Amino acid sequence: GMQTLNDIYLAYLDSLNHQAFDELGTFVDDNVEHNGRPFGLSGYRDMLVKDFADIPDLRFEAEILVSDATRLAARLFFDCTPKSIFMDLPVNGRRVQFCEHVFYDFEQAKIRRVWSVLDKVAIERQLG
Amino acid sequence: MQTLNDIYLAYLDSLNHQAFDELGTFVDDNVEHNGRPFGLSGYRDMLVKDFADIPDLRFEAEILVSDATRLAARLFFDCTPKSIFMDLPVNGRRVQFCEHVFYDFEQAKIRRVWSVLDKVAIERQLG
Repeated sequence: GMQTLNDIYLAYLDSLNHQAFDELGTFVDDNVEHNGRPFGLSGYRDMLVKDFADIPDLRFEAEILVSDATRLAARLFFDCTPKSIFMDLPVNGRRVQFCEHVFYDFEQAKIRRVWSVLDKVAIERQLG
Repeated sequence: MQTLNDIYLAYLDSLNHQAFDELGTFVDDNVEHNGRPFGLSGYRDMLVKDFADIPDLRFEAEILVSDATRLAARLFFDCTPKSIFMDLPVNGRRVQFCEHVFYDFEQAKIRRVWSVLDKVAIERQLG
């Protein structure tokens, strides 16, 4: 049936998994803000391009999705292999599992504001 | 009919008054927190330790998103851990950080919790 924020979001994650960033503006506002950085669609694209450069096998998968008319919260689970430094940790090609908890404010079916927290402690424990 | 949002704000209010005799009103007997199946008693012990470590701890939601069975909260903390906190030497410095937390509710009570705290924000403040 009729699409919901959940559908839009899972389509966004799909494009991310195929690294289809020419399509990014379908899902992300021109003036998107991420963790208070007002860096826009192109800053957001650069951020994702860098994430994949740093973690070639990165893949996005939501464990939990909660949403209403304007907002979506996702628990995303990662099982991946950062090449080098990641969150100032010398991961250095080891496979690690960690989650990200992220809130999205949508405006006109596109991500407008993002607040994200990654589980650095989970990574520390795996290296420690 | 009571929304998850109302129940959750009532829960945070009880926490802010350290009213942990009432905790079972809001938390299931078999509550699991970050994969630890430690029950209502384990959960109470966790909160009791949080307040012992951080006397000025106070719970306030900046964002709430909920449906029939789940609630996600962005909570903002401005507080003063007495000592070591997330293995950092905070040691009586006032720090600001958020927690992003998902709750599964069963019969009006918190049954499962997944929480991530912003360690990086604290690092930036000490660093």
